[PDB]
Amino acid sequence: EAPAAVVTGAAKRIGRAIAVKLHQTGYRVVIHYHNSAEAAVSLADELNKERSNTAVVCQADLTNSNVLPASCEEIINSCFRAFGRCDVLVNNASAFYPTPLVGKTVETQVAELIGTNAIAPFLLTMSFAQRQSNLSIVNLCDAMVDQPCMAFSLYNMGKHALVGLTQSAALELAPYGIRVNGVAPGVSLLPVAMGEEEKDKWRRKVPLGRREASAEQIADAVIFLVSGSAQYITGSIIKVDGGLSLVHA
Amino acid sequence: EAPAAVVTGAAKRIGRAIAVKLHQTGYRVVIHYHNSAEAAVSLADELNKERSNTAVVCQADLTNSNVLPASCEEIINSCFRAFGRCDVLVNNASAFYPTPLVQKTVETQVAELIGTNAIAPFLLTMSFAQRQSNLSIVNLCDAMVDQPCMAFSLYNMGKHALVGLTQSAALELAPYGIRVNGVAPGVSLKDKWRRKVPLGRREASAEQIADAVIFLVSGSAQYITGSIIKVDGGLSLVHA
Amino acid sequence: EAPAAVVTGAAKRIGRAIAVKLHQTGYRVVIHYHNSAEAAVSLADELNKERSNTAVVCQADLTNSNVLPASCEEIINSCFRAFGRCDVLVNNASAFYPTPLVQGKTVETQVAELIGTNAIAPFLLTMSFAQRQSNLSIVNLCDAMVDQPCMAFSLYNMGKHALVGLTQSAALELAPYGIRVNGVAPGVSLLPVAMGEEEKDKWRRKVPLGRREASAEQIADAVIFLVSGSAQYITGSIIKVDGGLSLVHA
Amino acid sequence: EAPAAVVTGAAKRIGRAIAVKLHQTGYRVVIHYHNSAEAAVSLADELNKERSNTAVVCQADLTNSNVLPASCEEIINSCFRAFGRCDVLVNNASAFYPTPLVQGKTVETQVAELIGTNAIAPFLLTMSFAQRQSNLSIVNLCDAMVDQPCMAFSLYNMGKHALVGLTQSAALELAPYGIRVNGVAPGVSLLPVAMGEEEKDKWRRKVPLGRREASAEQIADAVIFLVSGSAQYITGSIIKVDGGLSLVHA
Ligand SMILES: NC(=O)c1ccc[n+]([C@@H]2O[C@H](COP(=O)([O-])OP(=O)(O)OC[C@H]3O[C@@H](n4cnc5c(N)ncnc54)[C@H](OP(=O)(O)O)[C@@H]3O)[C@@H](O)[C@H]2O)c1
Ligand SMILES: NC(=O)c1ccc[n+]([C@@H]2O[C@H](COP(=O)([O-])OP(=O)(O)OC[C@H]3O[C@@H](n4cnc5c(N)ncnc54)[C@H](OP(=O)(O)O)[C@@H]3O)[C@@H](O)[C@H]2O)c1
Ligand SMILES: NC(=O)c1ccc[n+]([C@@H]2O[C@H](COP(=O)([O-])OP(=O)(O)OC[C@H]3O[C@@H](n4cnc5c(N)ncnc54)[C@H](OP(=O)(O)O)[C@@H]3O)[C@@H](O)[C@H]2O)c1
Ligand SMILES: Nc1nnc(-c2ccc3nn[nH]c3c2)s1
Ligand SMILES: Nc1nnc(-c2ccc3nn[nH]c3c2)s1
Ligand SMILES: Nc1nnc(-c2ccc3nn[nH]c3c2)s1
Repeated sequence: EAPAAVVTGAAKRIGRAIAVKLHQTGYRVVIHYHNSAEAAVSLADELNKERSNTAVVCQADLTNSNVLPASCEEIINSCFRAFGRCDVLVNNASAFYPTPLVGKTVETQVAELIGTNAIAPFLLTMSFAQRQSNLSIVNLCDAMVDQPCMAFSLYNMGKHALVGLTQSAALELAPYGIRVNGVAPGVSLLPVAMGEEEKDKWRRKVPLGRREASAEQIADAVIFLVSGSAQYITGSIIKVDGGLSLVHA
Repeated sequence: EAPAAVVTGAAKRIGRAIAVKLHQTGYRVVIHYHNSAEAAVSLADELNKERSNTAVVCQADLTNSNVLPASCEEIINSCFRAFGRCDVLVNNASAFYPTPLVQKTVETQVAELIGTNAIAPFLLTMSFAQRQSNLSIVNLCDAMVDQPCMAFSLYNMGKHALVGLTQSAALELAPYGIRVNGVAPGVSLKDKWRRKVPLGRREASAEQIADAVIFLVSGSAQYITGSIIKVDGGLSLVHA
Repeated sequence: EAPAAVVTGAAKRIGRAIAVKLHQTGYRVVIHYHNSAEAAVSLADELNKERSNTAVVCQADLTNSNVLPASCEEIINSCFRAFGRCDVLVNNASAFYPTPLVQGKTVETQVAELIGTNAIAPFLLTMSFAQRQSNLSIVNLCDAMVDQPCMAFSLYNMGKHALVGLTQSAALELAPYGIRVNGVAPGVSLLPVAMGEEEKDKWRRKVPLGRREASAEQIADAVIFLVSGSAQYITGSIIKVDGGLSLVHA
Repeated sequence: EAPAAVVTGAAKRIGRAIAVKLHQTGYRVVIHYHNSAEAAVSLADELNKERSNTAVVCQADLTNSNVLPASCEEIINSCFRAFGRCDVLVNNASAFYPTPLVQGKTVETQVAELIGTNAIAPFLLTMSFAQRQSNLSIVNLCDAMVDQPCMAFSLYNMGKHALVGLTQSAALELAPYGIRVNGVAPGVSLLPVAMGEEEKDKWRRKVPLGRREASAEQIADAVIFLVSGSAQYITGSIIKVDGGLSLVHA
């Protein structure tokens, strides 16, 4: 009776806030993770303490390879095994690091940045759709996709590809009652590795409050798109960026 | 106590559905009208029956003229007079009709399709901002702005200007805590069109439009500014 | 036999560069101006010395009013009166100044100038150009920064957005008549005359490609391309000529 | 000293027209091909007949694999070995076929081909071109219909969106080296040879400007503009050459 959702990269940060908020809304959740096993299991525990049998973890590397399609099939399969249905897919997992044009090989960087950000979402969408009410998919896009960070070409290419996926899947899956939309953060939870001075630099550019989005503010937008209040919305990407993308150089 | 909202063109169709849903969310509402007095009063009567003195009407012609600034000032003033505050402005009033390039005087068409659709929103935004917690403005945009209807140049120009207003005002009013966003309908703005809509199994409704407005004004959108949410069932994604 | 073009606001700066380059390409030109009469006649003189009877001036206020349609009709009529044809229209004239939302022109004067020159006059000129009708085209001078606007420039930004709308709508509607409609969108080109060098340099340093503004000739080069036979399948396109400026985040 | 250009997928159709036009403009050219050896060689021979020693061919599969980076480096290197320089890179090669989301080549083969040719190979060639480095520029062949995609072409559409991102990212990053990066976005150009005329006509009828597809030469014309001295302030721009097709509602 309770709908179920898959959230990729849900152990920490934005994915975690999305998983929590979906769960609070009445969803049973698959918490996908890659490396963060301790945090993933700890979240599922917390959620199950609240309503028993409403959260499972599922481990998978979302780097592109010849076995990525089986890994994505497995993620969707894990939701059906635990819950007997899969109503919502949130493509939240992402690799993010510079790849300048001028210790990983370039084909590894391609496999990670294009695999996680675009190919895995595509295969997960395929598996989600094939395995099939208010069905929908939400992709975590990037509000700054047309004003990209310097030396982030592969990342930016993957995020552009994800816009294409959002539009193409919205068109193709509409006759099956599956809506596909995006949420596009500007600056939200900044990278762990980033110094406080660089963090503050980005914070000062944001027109609305000179602060980053909380993870919860991003999840709020995801909640809207999966809700019955968004039933005529497909192929839309909602910026949740405090106006950052509007600010000229 | 309760927040207050101005909705332009609120007597019928989309503006009515927006006024109703804001009222249901707990807003006091100014129902603006130009020609539809009976409809505006009927809505106000319906809302006041639910909760006393929570709905007023306000007449103004939104055509561009030397008196448009005064009229827009009055609309915002009427909210402050009735309710002591003005938290939300919904720029919903719209004129819609073709203006072929190869052939009402043209300058009258300009006054309506640019005046009502873009200049009135600009003047209302100025007045709203001047007279100033979760403050926001929502502009009713058009999902088909980049694939426009044939021979609707002035209309299309006004809706493009309204996008520009949404972004410019989002930037300039952010320091004041005023968020500025848009909702862009499709076919809600006949059977031939519905069959082209990807989510065509669902009928388009004014309430679906209002649902997106309600989100953008809510605390669930407090970091969202300068965004335009398409509510078009995927229509804008469909090639010719 | 030579084709003819109207350039609005052509007395100086980018409009002059466009009129000159069209003239060098073999066009006869209507140099429209509003206040810059000396500069306009002087440019017509230069072009007419190069080839006689190839340039005329035409004075018009492009502020919106109930007579703006007549003024726009007259500009197009001037081209047919001088040259017997009108092949190209370049909507280059523009008012540009701030209009803050929170507070000695009246607001309705600001609307009439910023929306009139930037959008309504281009619409009326387009109407008159089309109705008076080979390689026919219209080029609108747009703004590469239309989605990352200057703070407190709402009316200017609304006008330039409206011009993108006109470009697309007119391309759609006029295509059956063989009239192409395209746009050229500068980022920073010739900085305002009233701007001091220090402020100019702040803008210059933002530009990835060479940390300098576009020359007027660089803008004109893109106009020349769009009116040329090398752009015969291009309509409804807006070419940024911005040195990468619009790609730079805050 | 004549400048040099690499054109990928240059044996036929659009890439061929681009190679021809660049050669006519005075470029020496590397004609890259995958399967079309006879056509590539016939083009090189025709070009060398016009001016000896101005065209070479270079075979490479541009499908993504662990050897793709080496292949792309070899394509750029072949330009330097043949001509001593490489001024222009045109990323034209493309795979195009449907990949339905709901139910041959395996899906990972489809990924390697559609994403490899359309996006990753352009990225690797851009890296190699830049690492090797006056009017240097790259032109990527994009798709004017990228936001109104064909039904069931998700991977193709993803690859073309990725290419827009590459165009913008590389424009920003390479601007300090004086390398401009732009795109040309056809709508309907040369249709498949086997596609029935009745099917070709369904697409032709949708084009506002002339109810016809672009010739390969019309696409090449925009490429020539972008690499020319007339575009030296243009970077990060994508020119639609689509006859207004992308402006047409459903
Ligand atoms: N934060 C921002 O400011 C911002 C801005 C724009 C867009 N976004 C987008 O919003 C989403 C969430 O942002 P975020 O900052 O929360 O993301 P994040 O913490 O950088 O990454 C989210 C998760 O992705 C997973 N991941 C990384 N590489 C992976 C791989 N090869 N296979 C499988 N999973 C992998 C990680 O899982 P494990 O920890 O389990 O290994 C990680 O916890 C992302 O899609 C991001 O691109 C965020
Ligand atoms: N320069 C830049 O950096 C830049 C950046 C983005 C976009 N653009 C666009 O490119 C185009 C040319 O730029 P620019 O700097 O050369 O323009 P500009 O010098 O600011 O203005 C060009 C001409 O517009 C005419 N004009 C102004 N108000 C008018 C009115 N009410 N009626 C009739 N004509 C009027 C003036 O003619 P008179 O002198 O005869 O009175 C003026 O010479 C404009 O459309 C502009 O918006 C320029
Ligand atoms: N034609 C149109 O209407 C249209 C519309 C939108 C966009 N475009 C874009 O414009 C560009 C040119 O269009 P087109 O129709 O002329 O292209 P096309 O003929 O479909 O393909 C161009 C060449 O790409 C090469 N190619 C394909 N797969 C390859 C692989 N795995 N490795 C290496 N090379 C490969 C082929 O080379 P070989 O023959 O040597 O094997 C082919 O001749 C393309 O990027 C296309 O996407 C075209
Ligand atoms: N401007 C930005 N600074 N950090 C960003 C960021 C941080 C974490 C991310 N995870 N995925 N993508 C991310 C972008 S975007
Ligand atoms: N960023 C910019 N700095 N100056 C700009 C400018 C200069 C002259 C203009 N005339 N019309 N519009 C203009 C914008 S845009
Ligand atoms: N609408 C379109 N019809 N055919 C198209 C087409 C034809 C050949 C291509 N090669 N790459 N991409 C292509 C698109 S696009």
